Amino acid sequence: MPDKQLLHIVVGGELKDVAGVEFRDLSKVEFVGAYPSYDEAHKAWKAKAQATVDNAHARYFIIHAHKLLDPSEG
Amino acid sequence: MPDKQLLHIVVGGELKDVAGVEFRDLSKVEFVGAYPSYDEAHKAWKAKAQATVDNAHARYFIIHAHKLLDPSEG
Repeated sequence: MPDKQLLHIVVGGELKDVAGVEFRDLSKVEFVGAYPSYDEAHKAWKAKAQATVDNAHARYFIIHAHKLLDPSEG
Repeated sequence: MPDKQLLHIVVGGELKDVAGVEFRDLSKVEFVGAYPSYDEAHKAWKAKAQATVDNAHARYFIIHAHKLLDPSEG
């Protein structure tokens, strides 16, 4: 009994540059989480970007969790 | 200095299968974090996997954050 829930999980945090994806601190990489659809995670990207005004350099985006980087087989 | 610090972040959580990437739950996807080198993040995968041998299908892998899924620029 399989059921396709696997989606593009949402990650972000504060950067060194304003537009650049160069993370200032990796403990300050705020992982937004993972929603029950990619459509829901897609909305979460801008839902965070709009929300976070107090945040200076925080550029929240998405990430591809379709395949994980295993050095075991991969 | 906008130096290329960006590396592969570390994430993990339970699956519904032994080898299958069907995340059992997405709020159970423990984001291990992100380590100050790729070699550290590569080590974090096994540092977790050997710490979590008690775990049924909780496998702690890596993801390449070199490009985030931006609906903004492309």
